[PDB]
Amino acid sequence: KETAAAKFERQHMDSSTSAASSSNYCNQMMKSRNLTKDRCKPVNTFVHESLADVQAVCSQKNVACKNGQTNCYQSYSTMSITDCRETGSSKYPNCAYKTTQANKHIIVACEGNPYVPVHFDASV
Ligand SMILES: [Pt+2]
Ligand SMILES: [Pt+2]
Repeated sequence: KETAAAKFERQHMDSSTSAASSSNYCNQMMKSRNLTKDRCKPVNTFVHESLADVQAVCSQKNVACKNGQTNCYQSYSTMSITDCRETGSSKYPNCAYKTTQANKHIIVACEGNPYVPVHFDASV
């Protein structure tokens, strides 16, 4: 069974390259991370920093999470991210995404030991 920390890395970490070039990054990435298997996951963000940099967010700016828990943290620095958002015409099993590159702060929920990200809350 996938741990919460492992799911976070599968959904949100893309440390291999510093950006999204291809307009088909999201279609490709959403597929290879298993986020088009059963349904089209509508919105998902990928972070293009090192896992060490992202795990360090858990010792940065403590903030509330969207759900009201207080184990969220905002990255002090901006980070390279890609936003994947399903198109208006996307219908499973042919999932379609627009790919948008951005440099923004991330907000993640952290938990467990080691104390690492388990949810992507938002980018700011
Ligand atoms: Pt800022
Ligand atoms: Pt959770």
